[PDB]
Amino acid sequence: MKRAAAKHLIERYYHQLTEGCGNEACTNEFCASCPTFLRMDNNAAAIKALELYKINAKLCDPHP
Ligand SMILES: [Zn+2]
Repeated sequence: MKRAAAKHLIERYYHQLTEGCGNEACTNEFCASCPTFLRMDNNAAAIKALELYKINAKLCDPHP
């Protein structure tokens, strides 16, 4: 029943709030490493990970 693909998708949103997406040039309010980000808790980052997940908002995919 554990959806690994879904859990990691949520973890990419969670990573997006906690650590960001690495790039300096990101203008996403729902994302760290962006000027528009306010420092939230990891509990709040996981809550907002689920919010952005279910609505399928602007996710920053890791593309080297
Ligand atoms: Zn970003």
